[PDB]
Amino acid sequence: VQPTPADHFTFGLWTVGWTGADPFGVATRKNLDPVEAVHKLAELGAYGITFHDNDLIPFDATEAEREKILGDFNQALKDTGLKVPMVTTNLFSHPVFKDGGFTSNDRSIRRFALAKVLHNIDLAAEMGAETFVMWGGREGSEYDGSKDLAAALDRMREGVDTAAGYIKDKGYNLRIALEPKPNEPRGDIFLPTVGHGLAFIEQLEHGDIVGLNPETGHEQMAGLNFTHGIAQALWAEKLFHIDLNGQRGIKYDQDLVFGHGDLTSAFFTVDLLENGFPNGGPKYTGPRHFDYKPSRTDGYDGVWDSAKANMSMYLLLKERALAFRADPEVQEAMKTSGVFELGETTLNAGESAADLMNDSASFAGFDAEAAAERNFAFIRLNQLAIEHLLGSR
Amino acid sequence: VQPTPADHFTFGLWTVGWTGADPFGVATRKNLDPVEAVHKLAELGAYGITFHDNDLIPFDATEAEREKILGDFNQALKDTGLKVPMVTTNLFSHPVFKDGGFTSNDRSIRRFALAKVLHNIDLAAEMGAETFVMWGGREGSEYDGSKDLAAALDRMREGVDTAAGYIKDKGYNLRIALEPKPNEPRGDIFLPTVGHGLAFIEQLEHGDIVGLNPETGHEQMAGLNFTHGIAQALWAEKLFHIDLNGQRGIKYDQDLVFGHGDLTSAFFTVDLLENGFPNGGPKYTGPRHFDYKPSRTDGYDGVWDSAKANMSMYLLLKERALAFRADPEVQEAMKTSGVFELGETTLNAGESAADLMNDSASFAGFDAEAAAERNFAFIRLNQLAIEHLLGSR
Amino acid sequence: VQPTPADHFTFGLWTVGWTGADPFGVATRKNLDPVEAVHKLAELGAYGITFHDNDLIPFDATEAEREKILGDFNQALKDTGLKVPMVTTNLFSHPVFKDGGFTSNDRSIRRFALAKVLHNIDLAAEMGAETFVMWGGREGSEYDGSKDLAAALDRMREGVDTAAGYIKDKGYNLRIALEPKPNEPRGDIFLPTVGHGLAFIEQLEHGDIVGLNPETGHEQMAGLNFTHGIAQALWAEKLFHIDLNGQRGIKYDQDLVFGHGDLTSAFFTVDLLENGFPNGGPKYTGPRHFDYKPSRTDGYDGVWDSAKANMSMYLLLKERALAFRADPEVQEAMKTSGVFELGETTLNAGESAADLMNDSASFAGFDAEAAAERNFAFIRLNQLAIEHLLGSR
Amino acid sequence: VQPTPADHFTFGLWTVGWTGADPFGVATRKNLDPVEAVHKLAELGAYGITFHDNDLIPFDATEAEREKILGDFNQALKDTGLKVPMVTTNLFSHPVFKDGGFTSNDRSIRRFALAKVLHNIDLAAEMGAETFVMWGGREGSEYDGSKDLAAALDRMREGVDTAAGYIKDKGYNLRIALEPKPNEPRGDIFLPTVGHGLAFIEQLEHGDIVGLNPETGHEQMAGLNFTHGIAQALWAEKLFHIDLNGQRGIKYDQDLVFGHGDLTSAFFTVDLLENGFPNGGPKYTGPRHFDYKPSRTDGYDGVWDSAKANMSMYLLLKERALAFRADPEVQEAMKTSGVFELGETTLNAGESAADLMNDSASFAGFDAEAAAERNFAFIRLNQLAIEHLLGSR
Ligand SMILES: [Al+3]
Ligand SMILES: [Al+3]
Ligand SMILES: [Al+3]
Ligand SMILES: [Al+3]
Repeated sequence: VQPTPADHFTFGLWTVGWTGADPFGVATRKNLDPVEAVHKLAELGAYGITFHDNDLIPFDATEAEREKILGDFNQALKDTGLKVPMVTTNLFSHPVFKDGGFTSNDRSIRRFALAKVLHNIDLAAEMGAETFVMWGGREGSEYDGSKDLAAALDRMREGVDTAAGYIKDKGYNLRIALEPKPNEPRGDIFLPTVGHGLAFIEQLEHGDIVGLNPETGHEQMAGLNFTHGIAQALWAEKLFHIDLNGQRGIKYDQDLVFGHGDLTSAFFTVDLLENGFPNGGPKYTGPRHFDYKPSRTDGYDGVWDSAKANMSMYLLLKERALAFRADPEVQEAMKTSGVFELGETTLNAGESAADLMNDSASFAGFDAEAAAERNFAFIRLNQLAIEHLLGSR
Repeated sequence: VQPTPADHFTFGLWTVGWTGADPFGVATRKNLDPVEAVHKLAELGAYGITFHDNDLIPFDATEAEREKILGDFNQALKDTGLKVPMVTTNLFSHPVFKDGGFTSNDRSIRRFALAKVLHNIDLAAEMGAETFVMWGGREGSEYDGSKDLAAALDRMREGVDTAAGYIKDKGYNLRIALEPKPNEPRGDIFLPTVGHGLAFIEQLEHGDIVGLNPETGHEQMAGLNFTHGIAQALWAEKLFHIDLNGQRGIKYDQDLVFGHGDLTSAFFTVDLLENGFPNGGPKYTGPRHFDYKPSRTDGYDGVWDSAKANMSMYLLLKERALAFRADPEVQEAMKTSGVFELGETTLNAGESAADLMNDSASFAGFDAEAAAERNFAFIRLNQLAIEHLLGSR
Repeated sequence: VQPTPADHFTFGLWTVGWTGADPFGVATRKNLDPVEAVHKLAELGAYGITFHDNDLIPFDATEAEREKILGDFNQALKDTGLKVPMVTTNLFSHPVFKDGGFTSNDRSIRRFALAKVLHNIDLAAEMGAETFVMWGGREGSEYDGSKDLAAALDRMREGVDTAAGYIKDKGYNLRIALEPKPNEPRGDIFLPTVGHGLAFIEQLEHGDIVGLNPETGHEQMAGLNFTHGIAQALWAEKLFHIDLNGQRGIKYDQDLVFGHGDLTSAFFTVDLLENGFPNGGPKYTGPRHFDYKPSRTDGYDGVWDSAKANMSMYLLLKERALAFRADPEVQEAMKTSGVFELGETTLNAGESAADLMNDSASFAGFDAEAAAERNFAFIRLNQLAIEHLLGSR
Repeated sequence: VQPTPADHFTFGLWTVGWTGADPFGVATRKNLDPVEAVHKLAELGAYGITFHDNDLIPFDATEAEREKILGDFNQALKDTGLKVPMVTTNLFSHPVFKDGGFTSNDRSIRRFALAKVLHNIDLAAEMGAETFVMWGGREGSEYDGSKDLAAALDRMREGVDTAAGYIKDKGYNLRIALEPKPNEPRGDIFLPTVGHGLAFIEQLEHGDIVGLNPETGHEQMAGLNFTHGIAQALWAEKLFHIDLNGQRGIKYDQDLVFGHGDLTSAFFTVDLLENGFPNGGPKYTGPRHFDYKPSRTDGYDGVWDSAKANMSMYLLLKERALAFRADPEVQEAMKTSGVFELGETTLNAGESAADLMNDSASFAGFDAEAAAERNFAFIRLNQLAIEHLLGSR
């Protein structure tokens, strides 16, 4: 398994560029130059690279420096052919965003954050990004009395709808993807899980161009099923982008390589992205974006090892996932457990609530005790998946 | 603090009626007769009682027995004046619901579950319930390959929309409230948090009459902020009912008395239900339903102690919450932290995205470093709330 | 992968006999005859069977019944060749044990629990068991003021020391294994994790014959690394028994098949059991016991499938973990990362504290920034391990 | 509530000196001069101050600088009267400690870490500290194959025993306190909880002078009951120090003010520290040390407010916990629940195992169903405690 650009593997500049400062220590690696990052990613088989405005252009850079940076960055894209499919804004590192960007209690920080986003959409358009991600990492609180909870959501809506109207107004070919996170850096973040994010989009004026950017480790921090969560987003037509990594449990965000966290969950994630639904339905066709960090204990050889590892993990899982579904023993196990039977409507074509109510066979003369003897054989069906995962079938 | 019917304290028949069988042992108390339950609740100052169809009428009861039970149950309501504000269906105890009601892989169980719900709506209407709760406790899986995740949500939609159309069709004055739960009894339940529940309602044909029934302990099982979660439901106009109890951490569901779990969170929950939002907005006007279980170590004196305790806890918190907001030191602390400033729109009346972009004062000439020096004083504001909670101010 | 009695797979009678009742619903399966379990387990490759006194002999059994039941069970054992390596006592099911056995607040109850345990030591002795397990499931509290925590540990000690002294006195070849568990059925359980279990053993008069019985799921219920916990028990030579199962996060105890929870963790537990420590150390040589529950969704084919799945899972992980450590590339990766270097003593032979502080090479002239450049290459070692787990190497 | 030096409130220099940098953003506050901290802490009622060698003396400090800094700090101490009860070492910040100090895989690094600790014992000795804390923050792994777990505990033991022997050898009046932590900065940390800390002490050659330094938040990070964990440390006479702060669940370490996390748990920790065990037992008599961080949202008034809030929180809980145990109703409730009864030995004076099994009253003729009727009334005791906490009694 060697990745190729058709695999659609994209990586953020901040992933491989992560130098190692954590909350208990300083950087263990030297800064990575962005041009070197592009050359190196391209050589590993990456299709694209993504970034945050301040990942490339310093917060204080002059207009001269911005243009110098962009010129060399664009030259490296040209030299390699790496695309830039998603752009995002840093609304969390500088001290001004300590209470948030869009939901900052201070009004002058809310306008500064939103103006920073609007300018960044212009850069997104210019780079040819299809997706603009919004991760509201400082939107939230440590204490419950800190915020007017209704005002926080009106202010979040205002920012997202202003940005959305702006795209529509300039006719940029871009969609906004919100990225939910339960906590860290705030004690509680607004729109904590896939569900809150999706619910919030339905209250928006320009909801039609706003979708989601779920991250594996983020839903796992609330102990949620990531395949269940992305299935709902997909079902709603709202899975616009995805961030893949590993998390081992509810604890700080680890950002491990995809597959180095909950492996069985990683397998079924890949089955849903690659294979879709057993009875048919929607499919995710976007880039497979790795949002992780190379462990601070490792040197630059480990940084490129880790980038490679993300792509290998995905291709090994993909392989096992295609052999699993293709397996006739598996298809028959699925049929026994009622996987395809769930696809049939409960009601008959034209049957009404009254009809079903008044159908003695479905209720009054129904044998509940006979119906309960059914062996769904979910254990055996799970054993078949693990055996394909273990490369034993 | 003595509760009165105007307090709107409702209790489920299964709460006080919980006999003590848990996963590791049998019942430690004798069955509680439902007529005795009504008489006793009414005497404690409860306004209403709620139940599950099989809490009152056995699954196997004949038509004769159903009518006998209802006649005595209605007589006790009459004798005491307790209302019945919410009715729900048991779609989880009998062995036929082992894979779920509405999302059961077996089609004949899906029709049986839905017919059971339709008949129960008819009883809800007859009792004068305003709300019909749907807790899909067996909808989900232990293993990821068990279900077609898109089919599971189409089947969930079908059941809820059939039930919704049925109410609309008979002109019952009822709303459906969905009750999200992350896990237990299933390893993963569909619509795990407030957010998934709200997102799901926007995909429904008859969404207009479907809202939520959040439970304190349920959101706390995913480590979520219950006040944040109910704030979003309220903001969306979807908080139709609420279940109050205590949970101490991510572990099995405890169902403790309200206030016996996360006390500081209980305080702010009460502040939101009683006081609403600091800048004004929506308010929750429904019943304050206690969904808990009296600890199995205690006898029937403890059962009535626990019921009383729920109402006392709420009234003590209420008191502290009204004194907290009324306090001029607190109102000034709030003003300093920007609680009211969050209420102001980011944009000026008529300002456009372009206008804000091109306003040098909000971006190009903005002093980010000056703006970052603001002491939001969130610590001090939190210390004032705890001091009111501790009854020291 | 075909298990043979040489593998030492032991099963509890309660595992495959679990009937399917949980907190939200009734049993989905009929009771399992003990004779049948013995015969079925012997035909799958099991080595032995374990039980709780009440799994076999009802609480209320008359003497005649006890003899009968035991006659039936010993016959089965004689007929099949199964061993009985561990025997345990139920101090959790009867309503009298609602506050614990040993740490019950009621003294008369404490005395009955210990009496119930002493009698069970005789039985364990008679069955030829090597290990006697103590799972204090009801020892704990829901509320912090319910117990005097110093007196609960004194009471616990009294119980365990009385049982240990009695073993020594009777000259039985039995060791006690304490089984830690953090919560469920109680809100908080005493001796919640392997460390708390080991700490307590050191305060016991007869701690020489007292050790641990860690269970996979229990440790994962507190979010701890099961492999690290059994390494500490092994290290102190206190790993007397082990309970293998699966758990998919911090939630209710799932009791899934071994390997059906966290797969990589399972993989590394099998490497520790089979391969021991990279530098040498104690090795675990007891039964590999599965304490799980066949999902309640599955009927009786599922029950024997799930029993089988345990042993298959173990044998597949073992194949992989043996291949993993035998690989030259893996051994090279381990050397590079300093796995072997960890085994060298920090100090030199007869080097003292004063000798080392004084040594300029070690401190005063130690080049900290050049030392910090070492690429530990832990990511690459982890990728190598996963690739062996997926059977791609 | 005004703290006085008699209260023994100690603060780390790093607590109020925390600058606000975290994993997603830069410092929000300027560095705090050590002299100022000392003077500010003395004016608020602090009793003492603690530090890490590098909080005070930079890593690269020349000798002249070290003398200067120490001259400045001892002057402050002399001027204010503050004590220095605990001194600790930073084995986590420099990039050389990326794999740990004591359990680093690199031997040269292990030797530097121990050398760095030995030198710091001299300094601790010179400052007049009673306790020397060891927080092994980088001891652990992200991945399961990174370490030989038996060799990591040998390496740890070597380090701690070398330090302990050296103390004994120099005749210093210092005790070592090990500080357990489950995760962060590493994915898994060695000796993760109070039980694991206590277990390890028992395998040490000089364990007589080695004890624990439990922190509130750390134990809550694994979801454990902090009050139960310090009761076990107390019970074994191993509670040498304590770190008080707040944590709002299983997530990143928050370091909130003491009482700003789980309030009821805090309440019961203060009852244990102040009131001791209901039946008598050891009492904790050391410093009440706050290891927290002023939220990064707050400016310097917030910093002194947060320092103040710690001591106010402690004094309010103490007032309440003293009132709680003095209440006649509460004492009556405790008797009823068997709190005092737990303290009576299970066996009778000179009663043996054989004596008890033989006793018909205790076993053979014990009426288990009548015993089971006892109403323990734990809910009512809990309601009583909360009412004292809320100041309504
Ligand atoms: Al991301
Ligand atoms: Al409920
Ligand atoms: Al077990
Ligand atoms: Al500390």
